[PDB]
Amino acid sequence: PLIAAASVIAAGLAVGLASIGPGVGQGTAAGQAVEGIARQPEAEDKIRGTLLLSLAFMEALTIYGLVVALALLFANPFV
Amino acid sequence: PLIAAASVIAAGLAVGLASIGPGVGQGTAAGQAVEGIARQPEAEDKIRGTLLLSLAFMEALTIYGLVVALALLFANPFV
Amino acid sequence: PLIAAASVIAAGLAVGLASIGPGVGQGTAAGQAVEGIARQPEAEDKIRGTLLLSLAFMEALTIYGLVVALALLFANPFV
Amino acid sequence: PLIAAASVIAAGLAVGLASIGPGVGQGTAAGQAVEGIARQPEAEDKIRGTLLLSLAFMEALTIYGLVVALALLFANPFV
Amino acid sequence: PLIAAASVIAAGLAVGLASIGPGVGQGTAAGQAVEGIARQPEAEDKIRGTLLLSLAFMEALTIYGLVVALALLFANPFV
Amino acid sequence: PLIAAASVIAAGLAVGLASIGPGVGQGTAAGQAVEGIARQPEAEDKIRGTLLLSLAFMEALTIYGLVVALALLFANPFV
Amino acid sequence: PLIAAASVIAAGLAVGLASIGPGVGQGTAAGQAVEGIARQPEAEDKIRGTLLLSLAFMEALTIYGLVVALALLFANPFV
Amino acid sequence: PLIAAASVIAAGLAVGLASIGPGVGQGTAAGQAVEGIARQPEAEDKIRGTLLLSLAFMEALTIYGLVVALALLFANPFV
Amino acid sequence: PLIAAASVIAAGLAVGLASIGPGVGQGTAAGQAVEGIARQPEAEDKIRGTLLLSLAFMEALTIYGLVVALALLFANP
Amino acid sequence: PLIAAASVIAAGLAVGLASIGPGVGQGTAAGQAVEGIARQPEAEDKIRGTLLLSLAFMEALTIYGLVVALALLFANPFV
Amino acid sequence: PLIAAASVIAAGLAVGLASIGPGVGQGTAAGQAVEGIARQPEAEDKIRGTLLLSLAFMEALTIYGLVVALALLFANPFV
Amino acid sequence: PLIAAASVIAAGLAVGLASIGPGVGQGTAAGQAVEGIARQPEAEDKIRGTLLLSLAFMEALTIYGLVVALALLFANPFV
Amino acid sequence: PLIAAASVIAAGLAVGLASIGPGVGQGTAAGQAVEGIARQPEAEDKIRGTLLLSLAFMEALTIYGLVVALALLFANPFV
Amino acid sequence: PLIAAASVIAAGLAVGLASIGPGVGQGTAAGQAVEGIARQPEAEDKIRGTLLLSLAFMEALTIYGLVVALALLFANPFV
Ligand code: NA
Ligand code: NA
Ligand code: NA
Ligand code: NA
Ligand code: NA
Ligand code: NA
Ligand code: NA
Ligand code: NA
Ligand code: NA
Ligand code: NA
Ligand code: NA
Ligand code: NA
Ligand code: NA
Ligand code: NA
Ligand SMILES: [Y+3]
Ligand SMILES: [Y+3]
Ligand SMILES: [Y+3]
Ligand SMILES: [Y+3]
Ligand SMILES: [Y+3]
Ligand SMILES: [Y+3]
Ligand SMILES: [Y+3]
Ligand SMILES: [Y+3]
Ligand SMILES: [Y+3]
Ligand SMILES: [Y+3]
Repeated sequence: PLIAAASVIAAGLAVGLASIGPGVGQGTAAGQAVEGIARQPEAEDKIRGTLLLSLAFMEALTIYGLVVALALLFANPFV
Repeated sequence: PLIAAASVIAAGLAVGLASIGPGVGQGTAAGQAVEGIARQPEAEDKIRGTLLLSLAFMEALTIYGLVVALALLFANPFV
Repeated sequence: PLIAAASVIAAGLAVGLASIGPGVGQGTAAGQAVEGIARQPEAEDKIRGTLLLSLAFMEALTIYGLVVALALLFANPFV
Repeated sequence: PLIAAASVIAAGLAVGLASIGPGVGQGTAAGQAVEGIARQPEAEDKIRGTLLLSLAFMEALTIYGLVVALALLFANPFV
Repeated sequence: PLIAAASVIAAGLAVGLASIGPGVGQGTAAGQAVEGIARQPEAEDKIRGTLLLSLAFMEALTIYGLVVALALLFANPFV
Repeated sequence: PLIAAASVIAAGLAVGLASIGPGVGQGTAAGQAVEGIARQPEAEDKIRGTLLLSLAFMEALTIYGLVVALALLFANPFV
Repeated sequence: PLIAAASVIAAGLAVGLASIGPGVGQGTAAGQAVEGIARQPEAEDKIRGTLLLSLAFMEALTIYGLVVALALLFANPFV
Repeated sequence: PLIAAASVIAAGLAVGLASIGPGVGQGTAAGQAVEGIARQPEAEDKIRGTLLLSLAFMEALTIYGLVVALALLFANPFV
Repeated sequence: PLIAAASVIAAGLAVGLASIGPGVGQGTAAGQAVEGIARQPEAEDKIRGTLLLSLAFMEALTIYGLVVALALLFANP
Repeated sequence: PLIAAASVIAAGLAVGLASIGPGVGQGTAAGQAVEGIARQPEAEDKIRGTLLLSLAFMEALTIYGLVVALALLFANPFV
Repeated sequence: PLIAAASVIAAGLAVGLASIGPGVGQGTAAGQAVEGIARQPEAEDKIRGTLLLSLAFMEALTIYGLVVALALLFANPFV
Repeated sequence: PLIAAASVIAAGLAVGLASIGPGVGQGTAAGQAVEGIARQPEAEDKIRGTLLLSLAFMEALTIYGLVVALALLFANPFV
Repeated sequence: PLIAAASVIAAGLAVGLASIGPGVGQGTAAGQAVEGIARQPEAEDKIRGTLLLSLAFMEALTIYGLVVALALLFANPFV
Repeated sequence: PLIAAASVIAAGLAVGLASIGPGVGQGTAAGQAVEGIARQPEAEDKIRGTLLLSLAFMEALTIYGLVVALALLFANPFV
């Protein structure tokens, strides 16, 4: 009844809000990672390795909001 | 009844909010990726490769909000 | 009844919010792509190619909010 | 009844919100496109071509909010 | 009844919100267009031409919110 | 009854919101137009001409919110 | 009854919101107009003339919110 | 009854909001007016004259919100 | 009844919001007024005079929100 | 009854909001006042005198919100 | 009854909001106070004295929100 | 009943809000960590070690919002 | 009854909001404190002493929101 | 009943909001701590020690929101 309607919105906002910060975060990090590559091309293969560890780290932040959204939609215990 | 109306809005806000951050994020990253190419054209083929890995990474952030929006509209378990 | 009124607003906000971030994102990227062209005109044909891949990438972000908005208005399963 | 009142507001906010980001986006891009022309007048005919592809790209973002607003007002399936 | 009161507010917010972004956008673009003219007066007649194409482009963004506002007030199909 | 109270607030917010962006926009543009005049006084009569075309352009943005506000207060079709 | 209470708040927010943007706008413009005078005192009588045309332009933005506020309080047609 | 309670809040927000923008605006302008005086003390008597015309201009913005607030509290026509 | 409860909140938000902008405004102006004094100490007595006219000007902005707040609390109505 | 509950919240928000702006304001002013002292230690006793007049000026802004909060809590005329 | 529930939230927001601005304010001031010490270590004992007077000044801003919060919780006259 | 619907939303917002700040935080830190590596490649193995301790530190911030979200969904004491 | 539910949320927002500003504040201060140490390592033991006095000062700001939150949860007089 | 539903949301927002500021704060501090290490690798072991004291200090800010969230969920006195 109500719970079915409630968990369904919490599934929308969980993934809706989660992408706000990291969406911005990965942006500055990647862009600033590129500018450095442009400045020092010889450091490229060395540079991405950090940007990669970095991008994955922030990508996990929106994953938690994605997982809880699905645990709300599919694996919901309360309905 | 109510759930049908609730999941339908959560489908709107999920994809509505998801695009906010990465929309900004990809912007700074790409633009800053271009400026570097302008500075060092010889590094172009080397530069995009990072911008590409970067753009895809952030593009996945709005995908989660797109997928949940569809799982709300079409594949909805609660209706 | 209610669902018809609910899905109709979720169609408005889906496309309303989707344009916020990428609208800003494409702005900085394009403008910064132009400044570099002004600095290095000889790199133009090389520059746009990245800005193009970039602009399309962000243009897809508002497409998801456009598609869900239409799937809400026209192809709505819940009404 | 309600749907007629609901779709009518969703038509207002769809075009209301859509203009926020790109309104800002085109601003920075164009202004930054001009500054470069001032710096390098000889690159003008070369510069606008990118700014044009850019401005149209962002102009499409508010079009989606305009189209859905009209599809809400005029060709509204739900009323 | 309700629809008459609903479409009347959607007419207020449509033109209310539409001016936010482009109001800021045209500002930076024009101001930055002027600074460049001050720097290079000889480029003036060449500069405005881009600022003009630019200003009109963003002016169209608030037009969509103006048109829908009027289509809500005067040409309203739902009342 | 209600419509009279509804159109009356939409008249308040239409002109209330419209001034936000352009109020900021004209500010940066004018101020940046002055700084350039200070830098190059000889370009003054050449400079204002662009600032004038610019200021009017943004002044029209708040006019649309002013006109709709009046069309709501005085020329209201719905009351 | 209600309309009297509604138009009375719309009179408060009309003048409340109108001052936000231009309040900021005139600030940057004037301050930046002064800095230029400090840099080039000899350009003073030439500088203010633009700042004056500019300040008045933005002062008109809050006038529209002031006029509608009064047309709501005193000259109200709906009460 | 209601109107007495409504006009009383509109009196609070009218003067509450009015001070937001100009409060910020006068700040940047004055501070930037001072820095210029520090840079060029000999221009002081010449500088304040612009800052004075400027400060008064923005001070009028909060006056409109003050006047309407009082016209709501004391000279209220609707009560 | 209601009006007594309504005017009482409008008294809270009037002084609550009024301090937002000028609180920021005086901050930049004063701080920027100080930096200039540090740069040119000899201009001090000349500098404050403008900062003073400036600070008072912005201080009046929160006064209007203070006065209306009191006219709501005491002199109500 | 209601008034007792209403004046009690207005006492919370009066002091809650009052500290926002000046809290930021004193911050920039003080910090910028110290950087100058670091740059010119010999000007210290001369510098603080302005920072002191400045800090007190902004401290009075939160005092008005503190006084009204207390006049709401203790000296309340309406209960 | 209601007042007990009302004063209890006003106690939460009073101390909740009070820390926003000064929390930011002390941050810039202190950080900028240390950068100057790094630049001129010999001025340290002279520098902190201003930062101390400054930090206390802003610390008093959150005290007013703390005191009113307690006067709401413990010394509450209205319950 | 209600608690089941309440804890379900608190599970959505807990993980929704938690990612906002650190999402931005890790972004600036990582990106700034990369730029330094580009500047000094020889410091890379030395640099990441700090960025790693840093990234984990901020990653724990969204973990608390993830854990409470799950403790709300799965091991919920109140239902 | 209600008070128990009211004081329980005020306990959540008190500690929820309190961390916003100082969380940002300590960030800039510490980071700026580190950059100075990097610039002048010899000043380290001298530098932290100010950063320590500074960090504690801001840490007290979130303590007030923590204490009131607990005084709401545990030592609550109103239930 | 209601308290069980109320304390459950206050548990969500307490950790939801707590991470906003420090999430940003640790970001700037850490990133700025690494840039300095890149500039002066020899200062590394000296640098982290401050960044560590700093990171922990801000990490405690989200701990208070985590603890109260748990004291709301598990150790709740009011249920
Ligand atoms: Na850089
Ligand atoms: Na760059
Ligand atoms: Na640049
Ligand atoms: Na530039
Ligand atoms: Na420039
Ligand atoms: Na400039
Ligand atoms: Na300047
Ligand atoms: Na300056
Ligand atoms: Na400066
Ligand atoms: Na400075
Ligand atoms: Na500096
Ligand atoms: Na840098
Ligand atoms: Na610096
Ligand atoms: Na730096
Ligand atoms: Y190289
Ligand atoms: Y070249
Ligand atoms: Y040239
Ligand atoms: Y000169
Ligand atoms: Y001179
Ligand atoms: Y000197
Ligand atoms: Y000296
Ligand atoms: Y009692
Ligand atoms: Y090196
Ligand atoms: Y009891």
